[PDB]
Amino acid sequence: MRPVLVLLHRYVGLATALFLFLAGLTGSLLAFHHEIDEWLNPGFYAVGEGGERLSPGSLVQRVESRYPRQLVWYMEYPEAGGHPALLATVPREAGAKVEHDVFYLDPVSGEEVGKRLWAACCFQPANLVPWVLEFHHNLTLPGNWGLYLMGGVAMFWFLDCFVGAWLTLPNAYRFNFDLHRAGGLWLWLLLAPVALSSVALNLPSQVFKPLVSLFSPIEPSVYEARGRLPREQLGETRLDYDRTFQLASVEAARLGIAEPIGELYYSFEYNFFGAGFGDHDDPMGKSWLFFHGSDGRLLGQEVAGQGSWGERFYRLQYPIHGGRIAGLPGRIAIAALGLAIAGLSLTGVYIWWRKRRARH
Ligand code: HEM
Ligand code: HEM
Ligand SMILES: CCCCCCCCCCO[C@@H]1O[C@H](CO)[C@@H](O[C@H]2O[C@H](CO)[C@@H](O)[C@H](O)[C@H]2O)[C@H](O)[C@H]1O
Ligand SMILES: [Zn+2]
Ligand SMILES: [Zn+2]
Repeated sequence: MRPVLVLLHRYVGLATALFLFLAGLTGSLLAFHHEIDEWLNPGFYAVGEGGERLSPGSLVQRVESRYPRQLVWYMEYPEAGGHPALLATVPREAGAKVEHDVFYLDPVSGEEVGKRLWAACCFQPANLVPWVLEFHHNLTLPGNWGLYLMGGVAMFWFLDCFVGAWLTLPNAYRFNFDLHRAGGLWLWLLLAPVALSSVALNLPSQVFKPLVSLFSPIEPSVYEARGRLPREQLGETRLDYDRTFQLASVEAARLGIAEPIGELYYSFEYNFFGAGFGDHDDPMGKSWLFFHGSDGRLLGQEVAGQGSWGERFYRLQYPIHGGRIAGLPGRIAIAALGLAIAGLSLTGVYIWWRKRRARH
């Protein structure tokens, strides 16, 4: 059964071609997606000249009341000798227009030191890195319409990878074919985990966690779990950010979560808070704890390095996709593969073109 898999590659690799192309090339750009912004957008990464930082709830209230038709749901809370606190917002009137959407505050004086609107188109200073980063996984399509597409392209790319891994395991046309061929089993093996983590990153609840669950049990998120609750049971929101940060340090004591609280999260839709420990430069050591909006009780824990095989195999996908599992080498590594993939998806559509040139 040799040519059956050969046909199965040509039909797959070509459907994938320009999606995988766009996706991977932009992904290379995103290899330094934090770094690019700091170069492009240095106001957002100010110095914060001060001593004692004011409480996460304090910084929230600044933003919620200077912008009375907006609400803070995610915020990055720094250690005050560093980057400006990041508070992210959403309309209060459901589908209202807002001029700005993410806020940078000095964490010692809540005074705004930069604003941004998320993903306006290519605008070099500020909406570039967000736009590339949301175009990359969704080709900026209407909503999940196409988040699904790019995740599907991911699914075929992975399936095509473990076909190619079996099929290959123990001129203009002359040169394009030779370049493309040159990957070997080595390159097919590199491709496989970028595709797999792609599946994880776009269709986590839908494909990847249900498929892994056959091999080890994946507890769903608190977010998965409360999306599935009957709405009357959700309760009414009584906590605030400060009350959460207390509760998470109380719980962090108990579980031995070493790291410090850096992110705080609240979701309207399901009435719960999130306190996430550790910085974005070591995403493998980040933990999360989620608390009920009314009780303050612990709804779920995602303590890094802990859980079931399937669960920590999930939390490795985002570190694997971004190279961070291998440090700056790996980031450089991934920045390379996305270029390779671009090359592949091109050279491979060409050897279709010039094969089709005989019919011309
Ligand atoms: C990295 C390892 C890869 C290897 C070893 C590889 C190998 C090949 C080979 C040897 C062909 C020969 C064409 C033929 O025999 O008929 C081919 C065709 C092709 N491959 Fe790849 N491939 C790789 C990755 C990719 C990727 C990532 C894509 C797209 C993203 C891709 C897209 C294509 C396409 C479109 C063709 C079309 C040729 C046709 O229609 O006949 N390949 N592949
Ligand atoms: C060419 C292959 C790909 C490469 C090299 C690549 C690379 C990357 C990189 C480096 C990141 C950033 C990780 C980090 O910030 O730490 C990223 C983000 C992401 N990737 Fe990919 N990627 C590729 C393909 C895909 C595919 C095919 C999909 C889905 C079909 C996908 C979905 C995503 C998602 C959802 C994110 C998260 C970005 C965000 O938060 O907005 N990737 N990609
Ligand atoms: C053309 C598109 C192709 C799509 C291919 C991927 C579809 C995968 C579905 C496989 O079937 C699943 O079996 C899982 C059970 O083993 C269930 O997971 C559920 O049950 C698990 C525990 O059994 C937990 O992971 C979760 O609570 C939960 O997601 C889940 O309901 C069900 O769908
Ligand atoms: Zn980042
Ligand atoms: Zn930084």
